[PDB]
Amino acid sequence: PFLNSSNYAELFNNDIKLFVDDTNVYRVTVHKTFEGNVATKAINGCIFTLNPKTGHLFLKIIHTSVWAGQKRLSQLAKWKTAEEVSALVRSLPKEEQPKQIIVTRKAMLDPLEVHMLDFPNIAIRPTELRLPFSAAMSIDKLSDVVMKATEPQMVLFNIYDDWLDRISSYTAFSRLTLLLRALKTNEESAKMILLSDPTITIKSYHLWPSFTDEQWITIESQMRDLILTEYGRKYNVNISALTQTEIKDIILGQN
Repeated sequence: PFLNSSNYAELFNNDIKLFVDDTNVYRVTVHKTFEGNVATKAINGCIFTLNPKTGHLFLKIIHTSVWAGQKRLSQLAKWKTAEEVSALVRSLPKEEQPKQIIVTRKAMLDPLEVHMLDFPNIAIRPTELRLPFSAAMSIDKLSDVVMKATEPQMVLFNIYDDWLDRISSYTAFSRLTLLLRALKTNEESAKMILLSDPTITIKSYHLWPSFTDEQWITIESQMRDLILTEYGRKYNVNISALTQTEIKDIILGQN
């Protein structure tokens, strides 16, 4: 029932699973108005729906038009996430339907359970992992598609690029969570780590740069150092002789 750092590996078996994160559905920006005051303004959001085995990201874009005439958009965003995840599952053949949907927030559990009633065989699960999927709006390609959206739409990506030709899903999920954690911890530092060569480019159909296997090794230790140094400055701890399990803990969330 609960997904934790202790039953984590089952995300990479052959039962189809999807993560659902609703953190970026209702988004605002703060601007100065025509009269010179300051105000919030809703901007486009997204539902982040991820198959951790395949890397398939179903990015459902939430156009600002959905908030029109509506009240209390933080509560309604939860129901809209459920409705949209339900519609996606419903569009899919029984073949490709998930056995489990894992929600990143426990507040999403109930709304999603209600909308998935017509799907008796799909389990809705919470997680003890505090996974960094919110950072998805720090990936420039994702950020861009969402903001250039003029209507509701659903865009598909492989969040692992072509990595699974070379590494396993377990390794790919480790790399992604590491990258997303560093972006959430320190966006500008993480982005300078990633963008420090532009001899290493990002392919048109990709999210991440085309690092070699050797360049990925250095990148992941630089992301690691970023997260651990900002942890060692927060908790006054020697981040060496920190156990690998403890490090993995810090990356996934959990305790």
